[PDB]
Amino acid sequence: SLVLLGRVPAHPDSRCWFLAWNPAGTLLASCGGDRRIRIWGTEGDSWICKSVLSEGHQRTVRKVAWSPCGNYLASASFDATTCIWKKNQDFECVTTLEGHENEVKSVAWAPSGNLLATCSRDKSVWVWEVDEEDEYECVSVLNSHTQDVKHVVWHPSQELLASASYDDTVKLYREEEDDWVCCATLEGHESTVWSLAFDPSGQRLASCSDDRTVRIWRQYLPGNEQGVACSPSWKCICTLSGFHSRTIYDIAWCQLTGALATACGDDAIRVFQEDPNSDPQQPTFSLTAHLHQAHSQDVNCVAWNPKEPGLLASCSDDGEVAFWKYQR
Repeated sequence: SLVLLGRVPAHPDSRCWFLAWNPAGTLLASCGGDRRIRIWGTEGDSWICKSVLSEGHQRTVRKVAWSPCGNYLASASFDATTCIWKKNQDFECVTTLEGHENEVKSVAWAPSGNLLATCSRDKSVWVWEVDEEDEYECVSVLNSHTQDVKHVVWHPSQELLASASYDDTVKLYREEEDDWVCCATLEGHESTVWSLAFDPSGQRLASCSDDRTVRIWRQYLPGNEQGVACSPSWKCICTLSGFHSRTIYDIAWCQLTGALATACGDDAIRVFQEDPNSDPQQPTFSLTAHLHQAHSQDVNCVAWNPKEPGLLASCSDDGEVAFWKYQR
């Protein structure tokens, strides 16, 4: 049960590509094909536009991400740059990250606040360090993906980075002896991996794909009771198959409640819950919501509020954002 709380025309006559809540869950950033980033907050009984972020980008803003402190927003653009915006009382464009050869598809901040990752059609993930002066420098280029990189996201607490690619793989990266290495390549999807989400425990990662499945990957540390061989290892422990009629464009795993939402090319939002009597080594999930025509076109993003459990935001190719209350 997913109840509609409100709709806003966030990016009129263009795609709304992505949404991101600030850590406080008080503001929602949206971005899309009109080159603008909009910040949404409640005023009275409605979500309204508090700020419009323009004149940072000359092309589509594909994704946005907030710093763990909530003071900064990053925007990944088809103009091959990522802009950093600082919140002041309004947002100002403070920095432009240049270096990618082609369209930037995603951006994400590490939980330390000291690093961010961007990824690109140029088939790479770049790791950037921010210093005390608010200056940004590329500290590592991660080039092992062989195709267009679609998404980056960091672990909820650790300096562990995940990426998803048109090459059908998910990769994990960490810092080892003063340099960033790919510590896992997760194979199993049969087509493009569009998005990723870590679970509340941080021990698992969900991926979604053009192959119309969600895969659940679990981290196994050396000496695990399950006997997963290590040289941590990641293994697929669940595939949610046969539940999506079209490409799955986005996945969101609620850090508060563990509810797993998906955004699909059939215009529907679905929510799944892990079965609390299932074996955690071979878990099962139940479909708990299936909202047909959630939007009038493809759903590109779902994002759970990090402070209000069950509050879900979604957006669509039709330019709209919707707010929902999930009744479990």
